Parts: sequence; C-alpha cells; structure tokens
Amino acid sequence: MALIMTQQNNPLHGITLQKLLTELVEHYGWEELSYMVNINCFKKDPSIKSSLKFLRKTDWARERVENIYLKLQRHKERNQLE
Repeated sequence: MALIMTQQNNPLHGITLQKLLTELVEHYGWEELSYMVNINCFKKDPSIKSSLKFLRKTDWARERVENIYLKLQRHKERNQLE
C-alpha cells in the first residue's frame, strides 16, 4: 500500500508481539535479531510462526525483541506535536 496514512490518528498506538517481530524481520532481518539476542533461534529455521512460539516460552527473549523494536523507534520518524 503506497497510500500512506496521513491521519493524526495513531494506527500503531498498540502493537502486538506477532506484528512487532514481523516488522523487525522486515526492517532489520534474522541476522541483527540473532546477534542482539544471544540465542540460536532466529538463525535456526528462519520462521515467523516458530520464532513467535519460542518467544512465548522463552519470555526474556520476547522482552529483548520488544527492546529491539524500541531501537527502531528511536531511529524511526518520531511523530511531532498535535
């Protein structure tokens, strides 16, 4: 969708883990994720659905993934005032 959402509304004001990790694979990739999170998962059978389930069981890894998305946010276009 080239049509960008030019609205003052925030359609990303509450992103879930599933969507979050997917965007990390889209904007970074499995390599960066596997390097920042010291585990053999993103470098083992690169699968979104599998990685999600792994983050559910290995909770601390999930918390790392969220922090990785925050790394993206502090480099991404910061929404200005109202």
